[PDB]
Amino acid sequence: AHAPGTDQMFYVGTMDGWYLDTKLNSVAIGAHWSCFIVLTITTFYLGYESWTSRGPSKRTSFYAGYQEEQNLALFVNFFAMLSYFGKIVADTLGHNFGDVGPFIIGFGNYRYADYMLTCPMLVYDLLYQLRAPYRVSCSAIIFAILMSGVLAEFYAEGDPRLRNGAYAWYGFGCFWFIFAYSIVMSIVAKQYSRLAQLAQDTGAEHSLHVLKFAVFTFSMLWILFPLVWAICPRGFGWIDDNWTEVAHCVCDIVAKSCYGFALARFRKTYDEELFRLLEQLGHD
Amino acid sequence: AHAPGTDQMFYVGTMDGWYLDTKLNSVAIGAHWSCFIVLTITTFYLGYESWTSRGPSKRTSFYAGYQEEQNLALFVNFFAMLSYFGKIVADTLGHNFGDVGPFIIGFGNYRYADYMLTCPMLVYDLLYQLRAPYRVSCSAIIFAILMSGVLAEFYAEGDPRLRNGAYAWYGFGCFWFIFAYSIVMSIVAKQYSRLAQLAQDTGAEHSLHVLKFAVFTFSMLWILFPLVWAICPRGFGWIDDNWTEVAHCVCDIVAKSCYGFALARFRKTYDEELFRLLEQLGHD
Amino acid sequence: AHAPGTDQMFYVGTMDGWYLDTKLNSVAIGAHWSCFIVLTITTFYLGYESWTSRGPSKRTSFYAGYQEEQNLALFVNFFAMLSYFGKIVADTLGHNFGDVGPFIIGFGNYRYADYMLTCPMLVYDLLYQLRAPYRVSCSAIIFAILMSGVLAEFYAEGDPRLRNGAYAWYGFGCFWFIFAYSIVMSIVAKQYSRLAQLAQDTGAEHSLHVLKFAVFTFSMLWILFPLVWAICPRGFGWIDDNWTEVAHCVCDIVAKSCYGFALARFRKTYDEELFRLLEQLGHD
Ligand SMILES: CCCCCCCC/C=C/CCCCCCCC(=O)OC[C@H](COP(=O)(O)OCCN)OC(=O)CCCCCCC/C=C/CCCCCCCC
Ligand SMILES: CCCCCCCC/C=C/CCCCCCCC(=O)OC[C@H](COP(=O)(O)OCCN)OC(=O)CCCCCCC/C=C/CCCCCCCC
Ligand SMILES: CCCCCCCC/C=C/CCCCCCCC(=O)OC[C@H](COP(=O)(O)OCCN)OC(=O)CCCCCCC/C=C/CCCCCCCC
Ligand SMILES: *C/C=C(C)/C=C/C=C(C)/C=C/C1=C(C)CCCC1(C)C
Ligand SMILES: *C/C=C(C)/C=C/C=C(C)/C=C/C1=C(C)CCCC1(C)C
Ligand SMILES: *C/C=C(C)/C=C/C=C(C)/C=C/C1=C(C)CCCC1(C)C
Repeated sequence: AHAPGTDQMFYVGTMDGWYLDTKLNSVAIGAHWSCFIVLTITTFYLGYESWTSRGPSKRTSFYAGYQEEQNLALFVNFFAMLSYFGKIVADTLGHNFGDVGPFIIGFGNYRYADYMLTCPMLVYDLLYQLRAPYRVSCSAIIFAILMSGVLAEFYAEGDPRLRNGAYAWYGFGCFWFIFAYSIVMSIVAKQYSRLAQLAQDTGAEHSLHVLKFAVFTFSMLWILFPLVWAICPRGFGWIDDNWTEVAHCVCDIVAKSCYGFALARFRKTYDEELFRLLEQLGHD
Repeated sequence: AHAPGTDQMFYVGTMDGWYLDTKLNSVAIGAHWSCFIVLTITTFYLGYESWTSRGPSKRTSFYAGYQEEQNLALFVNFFAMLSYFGKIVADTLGHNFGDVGPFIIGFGNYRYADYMLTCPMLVYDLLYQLRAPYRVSCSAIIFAILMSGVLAEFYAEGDPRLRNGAYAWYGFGCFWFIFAYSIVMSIVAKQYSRLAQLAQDTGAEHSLHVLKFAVFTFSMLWILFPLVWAICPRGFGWIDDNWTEVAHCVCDIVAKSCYGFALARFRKTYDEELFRLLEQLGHD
Repeated sequence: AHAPGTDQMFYVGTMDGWYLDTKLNSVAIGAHWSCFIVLTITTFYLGYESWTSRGPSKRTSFYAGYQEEQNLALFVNFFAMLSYFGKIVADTLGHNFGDVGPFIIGFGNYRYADYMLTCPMLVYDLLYQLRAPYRVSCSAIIFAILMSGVLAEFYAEGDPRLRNGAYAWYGFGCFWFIFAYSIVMSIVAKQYSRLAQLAQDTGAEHSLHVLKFAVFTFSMLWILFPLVWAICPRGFGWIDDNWTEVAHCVCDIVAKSCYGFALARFRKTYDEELFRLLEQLGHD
């Protein structure tokens, strides 16, 4: 696209940039391949667990089939895998893939477009494991945050005269994210405290460690994406391009693969009375 | 974009128009600022009410947290605020924002793209207050109507040879809107009549006035948007550009801020028996 | 859009192609008109049935109003009609409509963009009639399949150097589709077998034929779209353009109009005990 006052051509958000040669080196391609392989493996494992998923009483034939919330995390991984497959194709075809082409929600040819479909699922699943209140609201807040990030990317990659708008959108996102983060942490802490005071002088003591570790670590590890934005060329620029791709791949692996594996481990050790305690949690 | 048979350049739906200088005067900018401020204030107030929301029995700790339908209206305002924030940034950066750039659902850089995410929420919330039937169906109809409006905008702002298609889409939308409007009015009337015959010789007589006023006024006041389309330059052209922005800001304020404030007022006076009557309404 | 190394201009995904003259002959226009008329008729009939829809006990006033799953199929037809109306306008205005213009989910100006909104509804409705498990999961799989098809279309209609990516995406879609197809067939078979062993020595024997025919035929007839893709110019090229439009119109008619009519016929003959059997089906 052309801009007034200059002859420079800007390829962001246009089909012209879709046909440009790729700007990535071998490191980014290797990171994309590794993330795709890991996501495929985790998707297959979660699908296998969902198929052979007896209930907490180990009596229901298809427990995840009738109560599909247990499949929610699986969905994330599956869609995440899709969001990487296209990337892989790009590195095989040698054409540009960064912030060019059509805007499709759930497809990661834009920086935060793929997260806009899976992040609410992640927040809902994390809050649902403790039967916490304010599940859909946090998902809506996260959806708005990712929309703000997408607009920040559009403003950052465009005409220089409209560069400060990127910072403005980033600030908006950060403000609301801080609010949501604090709320989520408080809610999680309260819920876990109640669970700890419900399981006193009672078994299932080992599974509580796994649940606590998973929920707390994978709720606190969401600060990585704003820090990456701060250090990427859109911010300070401490790490150049082709290294923010590796950082995003590592963040996606930690946020999705490890979280799904932790939930799979937790669902393999809990039993009826802990399920009843979890049900009692969401009653007050 | 270029068009056959002419050298004229059309900037609708392109990234070229995203970098163009703004066409708005100070009045439209002031209207955008006022609407953003009002939406921010209402979002904060609704969030505060949702946090300190005891149930109708005034016993539940987090009533809106576990039954999140009460938060629905809040969501609208929040997203509406987002849809204006970007607009604000545009007026600060001095670049064009009308029907240019990427197409993101829920972002108001296109005329009716932002309404496509919040209008079904508004219809569902309005029909849910009376426990009325046909809630999701009306939301789907409204979603289709806003899609028709978006396509009408695309046809209107494009090549002149394809201008009549705008009118065609407008007609489609109007037809279905008339159908939905009649259906909604009938349903609301019937439900309120039943409520009036359920609360006879019973208290809670003051809150019925507030509920009736809110539901009836904010269901009838949806005719304003087709009239604005009729009088805007896309239709007759009685009011020029930079004044349809003020009209849309006023319509958004009335449809969202006042509706949320009215529901907040209603939820502050009703009690257990009116809640039981509302539950009895959705049983037949 | 321009591509490096050549002066050829590619109109896919651009606003430039929106203003180009139409490439369709009279046969494609007639097929579009026939499909639009059929979808309009079925939408009106399904709306009439939904309005005058007594329950299985023939006692509830608005059965579909309070339990809106019965309206789900109707929604499909309605949206399908919208997806054709715009097409009709294009043939009246004489401008290009194939894979050009804005990308709107649910609007069929791209090949598989309209199916991405109605196909999950179709899968959920088909699996819900037997109270089968894994309803939302199959809908998500189908949504991913249609996204893969859309990306395949983008790669196929673009620069020749990036043509093999179309095949790659097609393969991805086919793989996952095969998985989903097998799963769906197995589930349906098991559910129907249980229903057959629940209605033994019991009436409602005529409605079982209609249910079996509808579910089995309209689950098996989903293989037509991959075969059309295989034989269309994007694949082997056995049938040229302007004949894949007729094939897609016929496939849409069979998949939506006939399915809705079959469900309407089935809902006109079943009664209380078959409803209780259907409820018993989803319990194990
Ligand atoms: C603006 C965007 C905000 C996004 C906020 C939402 C974030 C995502 C929320 C995910 C919600 C859960 C998705 C899966 C639904 C599964 C629910 C379910 O199976 O149970 C519900 C219910 C109760 O069954 P039980 O009694 O447990 O059965 C036991 C008897 N054998 O049964 C049903 O399945 C009824 C259907 C309810 C769900 C209907 C489908 C809703 C789908 C919504 C979209 C989900 C994806 C959201 C993606 C967002 C991308 C922007
Ligand atoms: C083609 C688009 C058509 C759009 C049609 C839909 C319009 C919007 C409809 C909004 C539906 C309501 C959204 C909020 C869901 C909250 C429901 C809820 O909290 O209760 C449901 C249920 C029952 O709980 P109770 O028994 O009341 O709890 C008491 C025990 N302590 O609990 C649950 O939350 C289960 C989850 C159900 C909801 C799952 C999430 C669904 C989200 C769908 C998308 C919503 C946004 C739609 C935006 C549309 C934009 C195009
Ligand atoms: C990533 C995309 C994956 C898509 C997966 C989802 C595929 C579509 C699933 C469709 C789910 C059903 C849609 C219609 C919801 C209607 C449910 C309903 O009416 O009952 C639910 C419930 C129970 O009522 P009963 O007790 O039966 O009432 C009897 C008392 N008189 O009541 C409610 O309506 C509560 C609200 C629940 C539904 C909330 C709305 C959810 C809308 C989700 C989006 C649907 C469209 C999806 C389009 C997908 C396009 C990508
Ligand atoms: C699997 C992916 C996950 C969990 C992604 C999470 C992403 C965020 C929490 C992103 C946050 C952002 C901001 C707070 C500010 C603006 C930009 C973002 C998108 C990096
Ligand atoms: C907060 C915003 C609200 C409630 C918006 C409501 C908008 C409408 C009812 C719009 C209707 C339209 C038509 C009936 C015809 C075609 C164009 C529209 C979009 C103006
Ligand atoms: C009403 C429309 C319906 C039921 C459409 C169904 C479409 C499919 C099952 C399409 C499948 C595809 C693949 C399996 C591979 C890639 C391309 C598609 C989109 C043709």
